[PDB]
Amino acid sequence: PALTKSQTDRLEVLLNPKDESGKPFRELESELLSRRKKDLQQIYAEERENYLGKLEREITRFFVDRGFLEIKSPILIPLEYIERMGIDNDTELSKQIFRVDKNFCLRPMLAPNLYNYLRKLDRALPDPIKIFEIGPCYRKESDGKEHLEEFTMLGFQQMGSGCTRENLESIITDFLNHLGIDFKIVGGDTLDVMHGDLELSSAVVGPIPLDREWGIDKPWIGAGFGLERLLKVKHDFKNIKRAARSESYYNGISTNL
Amino acid sequence: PALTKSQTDRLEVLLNPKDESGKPFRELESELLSRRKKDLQQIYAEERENYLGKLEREITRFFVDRGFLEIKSPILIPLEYIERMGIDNDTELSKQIFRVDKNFCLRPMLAPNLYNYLRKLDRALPDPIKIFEIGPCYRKESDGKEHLEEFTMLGFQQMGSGCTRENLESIITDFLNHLGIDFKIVGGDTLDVMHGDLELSSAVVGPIPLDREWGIDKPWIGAGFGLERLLKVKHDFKNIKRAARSESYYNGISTNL
Ligand SMILES: Nc1ncnc2c1ncn2[C@@H]1O[C@H](COP(=O)(O)OP(=O)(O)OP(=O)(O)O)[C@@H](O)[C@H]1O
Ligand SMILES: Nc1ncnc2c1ncn2[C@@H]1O[C@H](COP(=O)(O)OP(=O)(O)OP(=O)(O)O)[C@@H](O)[C@H]1O
Ligand SMILES: N[C@@H](Cc1csc2ccccc12)C(=O)O
Ligand SMILES: N[C@@H](Cc1csc2ccccc12)C(=O)O
Ligand SMILES: [Mg+2]
Ligand SMILES: [Mg+2]
Ligand SMILES: [Mg+2]
Ligand SMILES: [Mg+2]
Ligand SMILES: [Mg+2]
Ligand SMILES: [Mg+2]
Repeated sequence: PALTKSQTDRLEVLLNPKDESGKPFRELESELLSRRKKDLQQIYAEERENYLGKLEREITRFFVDRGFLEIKSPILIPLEYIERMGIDNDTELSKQIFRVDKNFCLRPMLAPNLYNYLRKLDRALPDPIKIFEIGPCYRKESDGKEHLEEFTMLGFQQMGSGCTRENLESIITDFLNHLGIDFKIVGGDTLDVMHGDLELSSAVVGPIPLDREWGIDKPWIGAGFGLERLLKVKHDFKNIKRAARSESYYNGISTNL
Repeated sequence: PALTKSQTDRLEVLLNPKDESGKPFRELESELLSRRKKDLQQIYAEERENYLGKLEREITRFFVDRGFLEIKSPILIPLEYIERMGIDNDTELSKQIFRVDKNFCLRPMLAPNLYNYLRKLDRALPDPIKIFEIGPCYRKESDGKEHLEEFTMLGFQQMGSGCTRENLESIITDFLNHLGIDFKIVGGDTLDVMHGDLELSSAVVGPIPLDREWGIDKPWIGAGFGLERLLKVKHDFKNIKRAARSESYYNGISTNL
């Protein structure tokens, strides 16, 4: 007979994008279970690397080799940083903040910490100043197809000379062509890097009025990329949860076998 | 005249371990400022890697090469995981938890997530099962010399065959000798890896009664290492804050120049 909706959901959990009727549910499930176990066995036998960790290391190598300084800043940040970013109750992000204690929150973005590093490093480093960070960011989200509440962001910034829209688009282009990800750029200037209807990045060509609140008075360019969305596109995951920090999926493979 | 306590504090911020009277504060400060700027310039010109990120990549390579599977699990975990770990109000850790919303918290440890992966991977992977994770952990702490509220932990576990105290001590020994860190092991069995009076790790030889609550019924060995404490020892930092995710220090160098 026909597969139930619940049975189809179960199979889709076990179904990989590269997988290719009269067979009952138990046979279809048994076949997929066998395939997914072998996938995990192959990873365990060979590379043993996590997709998220591996992507972070690859992105790190890319930006270090292009002269960007690797930053590891706090994930737990002051609540005042959020207000200082021009985030008031009349914006969407104000309601998306994970508050911790009275004075802190989980960072929903990388810009405040990177802003602070630009200002401080300006007193020590030659022009131009190039920095980047990869790490966890947190936002309360209502959706679940393209959004995670716990995700990983790449953020990079260049300050001083060479901060043009052309140079920014060049870095973005080299980056995504390096990863093998198809894209289009749509758009101080605010640009969005799109994969179909999926936003991979928001990019900015400074200066912008916000800079003054952070002690920045130089031209700058930068962008923020979601690593899970990059993984989702590269590995053709139907749902972004396959690319997340998770106990339910490893490298897009269901751990409930 | 004599340096004030405040002036000495200022200098100690700028002072590096490898640095070597009648000179006034302003001269001493100016000399150190010049040295620290050059240090940052040298990093920026050459390697451009963050110590914490670099250590994580080195540790990752070590365990992957020895057959351990790289795990990236959620940092935001259910509060029930804490209770299930046998953490009640009569223990110290109960008061150290960063609570988020009503049902979640920032993980103070890696064991609950690694426990879950051991159980799930047992249905797919051959014996023995070897996994590890590196990532942020959070604990409210009263001290500040050897403790951070936001820190990074290495956790590894092996389940099944070869789970002996000897094998556990062998992995620990090879690991720390690889990093070039002096240590002594002091001590199911609970072992502590010490550097002088500083605890680098707590290690465990299972099985332990707690395993049943997590669906584990096999022998296992494992340990948890603090990456910032490893950095502190390796780079001879006087205060652990020099090794933390920070806006005040980069690779042990003050960013307030
Ligand atoms: N909840 C989330 N889950 C996964 N990735 C995210 C999330 N929020 C943002 N990102 C990624 O971070 C990048 C930069 O953050 P930004 O604030 O510009 O996103 P956004 O415009 O809020 O995204 P969206 O419009 O899709 O909600 C985005 O391009 C996206 O790839
Ligand atoms: N607050 C902290 N800051 C930095 N590192 C930590 C912190 N708490 C734990 N660690 C590291 O994690 C490892 C394993 O965690 P564990 O719970 O065994 O530590 P602990 O016994 O609470 O440490 P301590 O006794 O020093 O407070 C420790 O050996 C330590 O290196
Ligand atoms: N608004 C997001 C993404 C972003 C846009 S420009 C930019 C420059 C540096 C880091 C992040 C970003 C953030 O602040 O993380
Ligand atoms: N209690 C700490 C450290 C630890 C001891 S054995 C162990 C095995 C795996 C992961 C972590 C640990 C934790 O749960 O993270
Ligand atoms: Mg959004
Ligand atoms: Mg958007
Ligand atoms: Mg955007
Ligand atoms: Mg403790
Ligand atoms: Mg202890
Ligand atoms: Mg301990």
